[PDB]
Amino acid sequence: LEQIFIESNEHNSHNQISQFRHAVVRNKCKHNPTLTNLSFDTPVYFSIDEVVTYLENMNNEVIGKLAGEGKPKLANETLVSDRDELYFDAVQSFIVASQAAATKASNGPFNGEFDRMILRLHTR
Amino acid sequence: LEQIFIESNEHNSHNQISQFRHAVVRNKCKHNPTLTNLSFDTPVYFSIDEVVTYLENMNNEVIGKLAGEGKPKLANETLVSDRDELYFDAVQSFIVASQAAATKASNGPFNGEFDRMILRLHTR
Repeated sequence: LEQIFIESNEHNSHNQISQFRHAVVRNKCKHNPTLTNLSFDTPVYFSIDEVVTYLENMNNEVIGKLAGEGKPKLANETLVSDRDELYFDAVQSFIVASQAAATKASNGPFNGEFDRMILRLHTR
Repeated sequence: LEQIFIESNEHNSHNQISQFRHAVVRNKCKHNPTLTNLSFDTPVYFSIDEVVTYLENMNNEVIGKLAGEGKPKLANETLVSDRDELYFDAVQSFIVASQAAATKASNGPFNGEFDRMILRLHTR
């Protein structure tokens, strides 16, 4: 599975491999918790599209730098505890980050670093 | 690359090749930062003059031994975040050593061992 989807010829993969494994391994649990101690390899139902949404939307996430706002900020100034609750479901739109204090925000850790992943994945 | 440039078989191979490869990675990283995990083999654009200059600076390079100053003994005593950013512009002339703490400076183990290679490369 890792092989077909994901190639490391560019060798920029470390973080994407990590969060990939994170997204997949997470996906399974929601479908049922009756099984326990699940892992990456264990085959139980999971979707590839729902996942690939996660890369796109998490790429360009913005988190508040405002005191007491250490959470992804939405276009309507909303904050979310876990990205998967909505990021998996659908892409989200976030305010642009700015240096000024009035608009003090930080981009997601991966903003602008793995869009290519999705481009190649879809050509696949 | 080894065949053309280095000729370790001639003499004193271990350190020559070691520091050579170290230098090549160090000079490669700077040029192209978009990718990661850039091994020695991987093909990327990289300039060789910079390599020779950086390589000469070592034998030229004089390090400050001041307490809390594990960095070069710069005549103007400037502080640089990265060793390499100072070397790429040109070859620097760090103040010569003296026993006195005010003028104190230090050599290195590699300094004075690469006498022949600078000329051999600059010629080839």
